[PDB]
Amino acid sequence: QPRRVSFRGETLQSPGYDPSRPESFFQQSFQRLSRLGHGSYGEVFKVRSKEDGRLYAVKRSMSPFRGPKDRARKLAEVGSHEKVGQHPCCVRLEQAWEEGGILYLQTELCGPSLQQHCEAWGASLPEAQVWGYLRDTLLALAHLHSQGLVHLDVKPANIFLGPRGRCKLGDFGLLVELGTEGDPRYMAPELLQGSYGTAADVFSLGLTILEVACNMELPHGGEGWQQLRQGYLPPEFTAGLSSELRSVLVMMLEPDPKLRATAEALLALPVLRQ
Amino acid sequence: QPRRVSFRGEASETLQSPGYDPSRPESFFQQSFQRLSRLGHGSYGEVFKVRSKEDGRLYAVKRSMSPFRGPKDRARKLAEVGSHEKVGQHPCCVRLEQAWEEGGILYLQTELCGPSLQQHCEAWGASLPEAQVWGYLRDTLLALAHLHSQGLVHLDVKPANIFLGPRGRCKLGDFGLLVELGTAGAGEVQEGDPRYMAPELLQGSYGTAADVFSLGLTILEVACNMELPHGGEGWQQLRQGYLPPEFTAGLSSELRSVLVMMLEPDPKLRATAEALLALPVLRQ
Amino acid sequence: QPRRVSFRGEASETLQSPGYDPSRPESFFQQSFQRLSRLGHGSYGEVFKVRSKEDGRLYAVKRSMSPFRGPKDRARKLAEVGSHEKVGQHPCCVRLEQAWEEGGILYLQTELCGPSLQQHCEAWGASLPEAQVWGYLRDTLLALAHLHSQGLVHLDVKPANIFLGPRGRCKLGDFGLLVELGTAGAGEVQEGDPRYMAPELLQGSYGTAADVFSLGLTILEVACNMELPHGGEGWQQLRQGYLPPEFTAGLSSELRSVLVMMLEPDPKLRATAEALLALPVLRQ
Amino acid sequence: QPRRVSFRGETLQSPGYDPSRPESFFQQSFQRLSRLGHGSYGEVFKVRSKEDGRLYAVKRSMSPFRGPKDRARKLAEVGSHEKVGQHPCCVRLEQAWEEGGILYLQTELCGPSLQQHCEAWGASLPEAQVWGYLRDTLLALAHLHSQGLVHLDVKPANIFLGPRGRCKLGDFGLLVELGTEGDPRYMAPELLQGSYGTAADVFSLGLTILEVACNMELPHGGEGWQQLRQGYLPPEFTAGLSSELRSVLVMMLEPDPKLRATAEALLALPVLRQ
Amino acid sequence: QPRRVSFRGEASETLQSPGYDPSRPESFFQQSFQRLSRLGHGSYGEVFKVRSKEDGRLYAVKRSMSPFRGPKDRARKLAEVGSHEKVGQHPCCVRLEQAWEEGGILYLQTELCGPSLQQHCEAWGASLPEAQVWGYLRDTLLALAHLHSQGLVHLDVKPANIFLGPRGRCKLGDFGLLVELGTAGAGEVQEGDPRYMAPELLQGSYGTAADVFSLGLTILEVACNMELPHGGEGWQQLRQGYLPPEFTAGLSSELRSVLVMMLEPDPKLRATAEALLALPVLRQ
Amino acid sequence: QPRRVSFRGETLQSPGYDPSRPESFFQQSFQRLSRLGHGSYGEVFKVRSKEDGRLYAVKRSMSPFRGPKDRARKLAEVGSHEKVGQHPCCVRLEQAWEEGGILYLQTELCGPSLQQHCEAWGASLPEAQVWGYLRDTLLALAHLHSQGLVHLDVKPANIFLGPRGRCKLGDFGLLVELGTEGDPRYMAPELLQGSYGTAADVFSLGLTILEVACNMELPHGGEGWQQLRQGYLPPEFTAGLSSELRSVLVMMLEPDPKLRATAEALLALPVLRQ
Ligand SMILES: Cc1ncc(-c2cc3cc(-c4c(C)ccc(O)c4C)cnc3[nH]2)cn1
Ligand SMILES: Cc1ncc(-c2cc3cc(-c4c(C)ccc(O)c4C)cnc3[nH]2)cn1
Ligand SMILES: Cc1ncc(-c2cc3cc(-c4c(C)ccc(O)c4C)cnc3[nH]2)cn1
Ligand SMILES: Cc1ncc(-c2cc3cc(-c4c(C)ccc(O)c4C)cnc3[nH]2)cn1
Ligand SMILES: Cc1ncc(-c2cc3cc(-c4c(C)ccc(O)c4C)cnc3[nH]2)cn1
Ligand SMILES: Cc1ncc(-c2cc3cc(-c4c(C)ccc(O)c4C)cnc3[nH]2)cn1
Ligand SMILES: [Cl-]
Ligand SMILES: [Cl-]
Ligand SMILES: [Cl-]
Repeated sequence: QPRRVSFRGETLQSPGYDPSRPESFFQQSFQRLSRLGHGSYGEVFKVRSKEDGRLYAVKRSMSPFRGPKDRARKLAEVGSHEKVGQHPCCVRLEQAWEEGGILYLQTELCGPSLQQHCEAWGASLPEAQVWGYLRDTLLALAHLHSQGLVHLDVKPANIFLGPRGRCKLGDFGLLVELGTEGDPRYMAPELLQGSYGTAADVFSLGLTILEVACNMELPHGGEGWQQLRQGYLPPEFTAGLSSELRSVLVMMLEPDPKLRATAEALLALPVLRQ
Repeated sequence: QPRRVSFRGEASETLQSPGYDPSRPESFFQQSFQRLSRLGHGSYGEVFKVRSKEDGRLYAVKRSMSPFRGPKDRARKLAEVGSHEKVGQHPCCVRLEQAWEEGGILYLQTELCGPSLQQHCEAWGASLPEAQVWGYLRDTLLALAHLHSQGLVHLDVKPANIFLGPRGRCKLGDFGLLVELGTAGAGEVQEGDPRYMAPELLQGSYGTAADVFSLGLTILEVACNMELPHGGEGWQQLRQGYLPPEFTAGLSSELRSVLVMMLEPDPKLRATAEALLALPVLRQ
Repeated sequence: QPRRVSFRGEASETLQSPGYDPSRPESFFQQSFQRLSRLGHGSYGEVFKVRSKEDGRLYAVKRSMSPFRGPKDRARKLAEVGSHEKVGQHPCCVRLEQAWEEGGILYLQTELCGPSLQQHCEAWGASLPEAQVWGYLRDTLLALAHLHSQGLVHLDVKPANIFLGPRGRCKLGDFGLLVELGTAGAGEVQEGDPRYMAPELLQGSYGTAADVFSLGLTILEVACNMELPHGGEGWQQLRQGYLPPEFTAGLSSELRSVLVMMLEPDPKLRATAEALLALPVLRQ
Repeated sequence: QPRRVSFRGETLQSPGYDPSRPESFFQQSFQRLSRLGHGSYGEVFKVRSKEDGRLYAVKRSMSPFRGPKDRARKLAEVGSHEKVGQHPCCVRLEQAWEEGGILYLQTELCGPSLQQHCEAWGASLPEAQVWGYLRDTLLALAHLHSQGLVHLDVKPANIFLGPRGRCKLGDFGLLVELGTEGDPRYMAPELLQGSYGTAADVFSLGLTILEVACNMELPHGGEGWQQLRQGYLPPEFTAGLSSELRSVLVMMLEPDPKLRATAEALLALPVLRQ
Repeated sequence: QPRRVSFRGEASETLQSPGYDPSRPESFFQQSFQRLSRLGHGSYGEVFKVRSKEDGRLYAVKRSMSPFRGPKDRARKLAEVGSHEKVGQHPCCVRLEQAWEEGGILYLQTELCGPSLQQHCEAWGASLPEAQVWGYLRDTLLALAHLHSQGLVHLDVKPANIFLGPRGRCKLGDFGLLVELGTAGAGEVQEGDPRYMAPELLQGSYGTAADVFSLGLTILEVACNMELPHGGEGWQQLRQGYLPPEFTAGLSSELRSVLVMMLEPDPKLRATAEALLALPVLRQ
Repeated sequence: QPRRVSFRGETLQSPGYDPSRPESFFQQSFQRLSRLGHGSYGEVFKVRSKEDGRLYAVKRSMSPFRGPKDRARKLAEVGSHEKVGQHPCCVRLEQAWEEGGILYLQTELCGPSLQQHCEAWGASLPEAQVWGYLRDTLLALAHLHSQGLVHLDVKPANIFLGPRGRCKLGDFGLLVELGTEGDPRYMAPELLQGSYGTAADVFSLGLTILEVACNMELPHGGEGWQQLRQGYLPPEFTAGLSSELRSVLVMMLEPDPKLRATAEALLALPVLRQ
């Protein structure tokens, strides 16, 4: 039966929903409009709430909980998302629940990922658009880092467009509360030395941005991959970009964490206000 | 500098080849192979089609993206070699020539295989000759009978991890999740694929039978040209041994009939590779 | 028309006998056997004492009531053949001569056995010679040692599924629930008998030891001429290794003593057939 | 501890019952008078409620729940029984509960099964008695079928006499709600073709009745078994029966489901009113 | 009077020795051995250093405090003999010469071993030569490879149950909790030690890998001269594969590196003895 | 999350304790002052309640519940301790709870065990001290036996000094309610014959006392061990003891349970009042 899942400690009710009928709460409480993703995790659906008639995205897990490591891992993501709270540059969880060991996360409906969007574009992607996504994501970072949180998976796949283009940060499954693994492609190098902080996310975002700005897939290994983490920009990757944008990325990809700019620090720069 | 990675180890762990000079700054992989193409790229790193400068033969070499990111990462990467080795040579199992590390980077050199079943069957329509399927079925069953006889379970049987070999013979690959039954213990499989998972895994315990289901689904998927259910009702039905007519139709009663045996929800009633390979429709 | 059912299969699956003409409308079973008596009837169908017209020898043939009612039904029925075959020949295990199907009807032909222990001991009072028991004990232990050595577990050990053979030698039968450990995986046994079940089965996981308990109870039941508890307090006590005096009394300290070893609640401390058959009171 | 089991979504209380004492709720809340059955499932007891001093039958499961398939299967039977509701020709569940993974169903005390009763009789069983059992069971069927339910196990073992002989239908463990296996002896033939409906139960009842009317055990296989499912009455099985009764059974055993009479249709016939 | 206890049994169960006269009221143990010292005393009873009057050789004889206190007690005591026997002879496994009972008292005669690792390393400081450790590591790994090859799991691997042998060779002992995988079934280990327990045991199921973790911790403990966490945060960290710097430091990267492989939380990724003994640092 | 564990059938609250913080209830609700024991079971800590600022001892289990046999066995001890109730010669449980499958028992802080204390003494242990411990423990026994309870593990390890020396009986994990194993060293002989009662505990206490009085470790086997259970006092073990004390122990170590004195009977003797 449906149980609200929240770390702000719990039954659910809605129009369209009759506990005695066989169909699930999800099945009964929403119209399914499209499938926005699918893979290991399950499926993401475009849904209209029969409660309010508003659009949302719901994430359904594929199989029931396989055990505690599956359950714990799955439920961590809610705990995380909640700890983030409401921010206009961070994907918003309306509510979560389980029914038959299946986990559903109800969020604000976001548009495509930056990866999808920039892919659909050519390399003719306006540097304007980029700056917007940059500021927009730094704001998301600035918000998380100030709360003592590191996302650890900052990449175009995990960043979605809102209505009016404002880009928001999502997939908080790998988010950690400092004190209490991520994509090797966007991995910060301090991580290889067992050391991490908020800096990590800034590096990843540096690369998130370099990738979409250049419309060049980032190296999957070899010398290419090392160079970036020794703060070397390939001229192959720095053409068609404003001396302004390039200089910023240099400061985001500074190999020394202790020397790498902050989100707040970056959002202080003239090019990154308004 | 290049350390051989093997659990059948030897006091010959320094690596040598034609075209390789240690005093040159290039890596062994850069010096020792001609990269002819890239066959894959993802989280794991990259796979290249390469010519050996030593023996001039063609291979696949999987190179890991970053160095070892940590103890778990190192263990996970090395476990694949350990597994791949436990399998041994079988004509229906991807052969590993050798594995080595250099500055924390794991390289696996295997025989060069064609594309995965996923790719191959994607590339066919539902025009896929049911004949080819039986081939794939038999060829993978043989691989399993070989693994299962040796008390090994793969736990990642799927069209993605099944590659086409010399002529038509399809090879079972990606021994990342393979376990030796009795070593680990039948417990929760964390990093498994739920799309192909056997029902008994949801209750924690498993056996070889697990792989037979997974192959059931693997074959069903490619046989139908249908993507398998990613959750909800559809997904549970297959693990309660219901064949939703949308799939079962288009497939000879003969083929239809077998998959049933493979998809029996009860591991204890589910056919073995040994047993299935005894049926006439799957011999020679 | 008659298709042989075997998982040691062959390209000789069409069936032939003296007295069998394919062009006659009678079934192979009707044509090929003289039915001398009916030894059983229930849900499963029927068992007949029959003379082979081929070799004139006496057998038991179990014929299934209906055709295959569905995929589960077909699988369940065929799994018994598969199991019965995995057992092999042992003087203390019911021998299968052959299995076949015809219009969806499964027939199992075994050696002709006498009545089950249940029947035989029912028919005795508590006048049952304790001597006979040891025989049954030893004879069934041998059967288990044979199964367990081969990594097989029966999971349906009970006086109902134990039949008397040529002279006195009691045979273990009904391999319907038998599993190959490592194939299925130690998980919930759905269609088991709780009256003889080992405690460890309530916690999902099991081993060969399971059968030893079941035989513990099997022997206890017939040794006492007492029906075993069908639930409540009485039932839990046996699986917490308490011997309620109402049973333990009337049985030689020697016999009493052994059943204890067999009924140890902890599979990890419970005796093996191998080990028990080493004790002097159970040799030759 | 005792938990009410009901799909009409739950603690229990009674005289004789002290939560602090070791003995179970069942042990404490009833006197045990006889054992009415025993087998795979556990035991059925004749009980006097210490609450009301009224007679009931309680069904105790033998072992604790062996796992989810055991628990689910066991609990299905309650769900089923509830969905049936109160009918004078259907066995009545007072309440169900579990305590230490043991499942108890409390029903109205029924007399013996038709199988027991007709066995205890000879073949001298009045055709009168039969008609009563026939009408009585059709009523049970008529009630279930109108609610969209198929019993799937309609046989003399699963039909009990009430006080004043009125025969009631029981064992709803195999009952299914159309939309959302049975005895081969009483199995309808459409079932062999993957097709089922309410008709199934009518066929089974046709055979339930043929059996007790003839005091002949029904074929366990061979040609005997097939014939019936090709609508052939053996003259061995149709002697000593009224042309009336025989004709009815013909209509109940019509091999084509789409051609087989309904409970309502049958209860409309002159011989089957009063 | 003295009955030999063996599950490789024989029709020679009455016991005889030089210095033993049955008609004397003294026990066999009192008559047949010279007690030279007491090597242990606890709940179990007592262990003595003894000279055989038969063969004049030195042994350890463990004598049980009371007679058999009950069926569980008898079973528990006899299971150790049964296990100790299943192990067989291995130079790195404590050898049992014989076991016998007399008036309900179980005696186990083994080779005479030196002190346990616990004692030996207690008696050293952190001045313990890391060299000795590798020896102990390798020597115990060999013991496990021997057990694991034979489908046996010890489930009580710890410095207490590891004794020093002829010269330096450390021997694995106390086979009280040892189980034969497939006999019992992977289920809850009641009388286990949580201080050395592998994580997978908390989820009910296990394999040989269990012992490798336990040895991981065994070696970590003695390598550090640190007592292991008896609960709270500290205890869970080791079973989630975190090496709290307080331990990991002071140990060669080489040694540090290996323990990681042994302490991998995921049994399915955790190294085998076979595999570890292949690494150069652990050969000859 | 924290759940009160009691068989008097349950959330917990306290100062210092914030449900949202990561640290456990135990971690948050107490200061840890010393570790009083450690072994198989886990650890015993000297704690100051942040609630009341009073001293207690808490017993933490080492690993989460390993399964039902581990959980049941662990929880039995609470059930037991509760059934004992409040007595000045019996260790007092304030409360118990679990959090993350870890079990905590909160008791009155006791001083060292008799084993510890008498060990720390020589054999110069005043016979006075002994008598006090004897009476004090008989009172504990008298209380338990009158309630139909046998402790089954009566030894110097399981008996602690209170403030003002009054010795109290603890570790009720092996306590049984007559109707509804112990240390072989202090084992009563009837036990070897499958028979037990309240007498058992009296024998064990007879030996508990003999041991500390003599400052001699009790035989671990051989003839030594049998003799005591055939009511034979070794002169090695009866020197330096008052004819009074010796005679008492004879009556406590009477091999025949049916002939062995009671706690009440013993507490009736002149030497054992005040
Ligand atoms: C073409 C196209 N493709 C995909 C999308 C899309 C994916 C998506 C995922 C979430 C989400 C959910 C649902 C749960 C947790 C969580 O962190 C997130 C980010 C929300 N909105 C989304 N929109 C839109 N358009
Ligand atoms: C179009 C196309 N796409 C992909 C391929 C291809 C991928 C591939 C991977 C391995 C391999 C490696 C390299 C390491 C470990 C391991 O388990 C395996 C299976 C071997 N042969 C391969 N061929 C060919 N053609
Ligand atoms: C009074 C009396 N009652 C019953 C018998 C009897 C039943 C019986 C069943 C089989 C058999 C069959 C036929 C198939 C599969 C299978 O596992 C088995 C054990 C073999 N021999 C039998 N003898 C004899 N006498
Ligand atoms: C000689 C004799 N033998 C047996 C009986 C008898 C069996 C019986 C079973 C139920 C019952 C129960 C208890 C639970 C669920 C359920 O569907 C049912 C039908 C109710 N009343 C019964 N009476 C009477 N007389
Ligand atoms: C200082 C000191 N302390 C302890 C010893 C010591 C204890 C010991 C126990 C056994 C033994 C026995 C006797 C029975 C069963 C069994 O598994 C074992 C391992 C064998 N050898 C031993 N040596 C030596 N020196
Ligand atoms: C030197 C020294 N060492 C140890 C102690 C000491 C141990 C101890 C154990 C409990 C206790 C607990 C905590 C739980 C359940 C239970 O039955 C009991 C008896 C209470 N108080 C104690 N004090 C004092 N001084
Ligand atoms: Cl793959
Ligand atoms: Cl049977
Ligand atoms: Cl030990």
